[PDB]
Amino acid sequence: RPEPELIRQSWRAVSRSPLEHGTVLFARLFALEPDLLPLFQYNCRQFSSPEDCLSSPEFLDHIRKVMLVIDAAVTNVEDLSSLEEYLASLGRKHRAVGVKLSSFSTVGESLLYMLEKCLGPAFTPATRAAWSQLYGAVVQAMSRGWD
Amino acid sequence: ERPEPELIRQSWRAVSRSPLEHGTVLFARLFALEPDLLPLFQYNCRQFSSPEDCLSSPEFLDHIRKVMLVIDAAVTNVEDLSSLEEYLASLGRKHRAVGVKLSSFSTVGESLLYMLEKCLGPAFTPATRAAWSQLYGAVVQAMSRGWD
Ligand code: HEM
Ligand code: HEM
Repeated sequence: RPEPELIRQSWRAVSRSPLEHGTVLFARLFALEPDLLPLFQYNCRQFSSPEDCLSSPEFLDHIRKVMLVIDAAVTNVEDLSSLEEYLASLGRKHRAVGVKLSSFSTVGESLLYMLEKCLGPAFTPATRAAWSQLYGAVVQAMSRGWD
Repeated sequence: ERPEPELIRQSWRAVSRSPLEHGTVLFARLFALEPDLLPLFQYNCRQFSSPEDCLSSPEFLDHIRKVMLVIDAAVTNVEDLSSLEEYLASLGRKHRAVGVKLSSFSTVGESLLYMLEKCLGPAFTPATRAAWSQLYGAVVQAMSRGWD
């Protein structure tokens, strides 16, 4: 299990303003994997129109949802196995809308970048490792959707 | 037995056009039946006066988003709801821990049907009503396991 106290304490820095911190995660995501941008712009096209996609209700609602799923991983940090079936269903939904499984690895890198910006020196190697472990467990359960 | 998938998918698309409004409908009905559930969302909205101010609290609104995500998962796995059984039992355990009485989940069922009836109107046909009753029936059965 990822160290529960390290996870809970560090998550409090970002969890209460999910769009402020979530937009940081997604800005990093696009800087590391620019090719993801057309996938969101096309999703925006389906919802309404692609203009101002990164300010759109569907794009910001998606950030809120990513932050909510990360919060569930935090509240279930002691036994992440219980989320496995929920996450497998979410992973299968992503594959069905055309998201690459490899893009989830960039989300992990972006999650660590967002946390470090907020925590600075409090983001110790132990805390970074805990988050690496927690996110690893999340992406592993979501990857079941690729079965 | 198994909730008719197309009736579930079709009706859920309509309700997820406005999740915050429709989720608020579900909780408004639930609070009219069991007003004592509202304080469970007041941990950062500590007021006995005008407690409706707390329906605009982030914890209440994020919880609506959480409820919609769970239903979204039940809709995605509508062809095999047993696939969510261990997750739902753990989710049941979490609700028992915050102090939700097991009987309050029968009231959630009534509130869900009320919410679906309000937003769907004539589209909430006897067949669509039966599919949602079967879907909630399966969800609440797995959730009840969290009480042991
Ligand atoms: C890897 C980068 C990702 C991309 C390109 C992506 C894309 C999408 C798309 C296109 C949708 C459907 C429409 C929408 O909700 O705006 C979606 C839904 C969703 N995503 Fe993502 N997503 C990604 C990562 C994630 C991650 C990491 C999480 C959670 C940890 C997440 C959670 C969700 C949720 C909860 C939904 C709603 C699914 C549903 O409608 O049932 N997404 N995502
Ligand atoms: C009487 C009805 C209910 C009450 C009073 C209630 C109350 C709560 C409270 C107090 C929490 C903990 C704080 C929070 O995460 O927001 C919570 C969490 C949660 N609730 Fe509910 N809830 C109810 C119904 C439901 C239903 C019907 C669903 C799903 C269909 C649901 C899904 C969730 C989820 C996903 C969590 C997060 C649990 C976790 O962190 O793993 N709730 N609920």
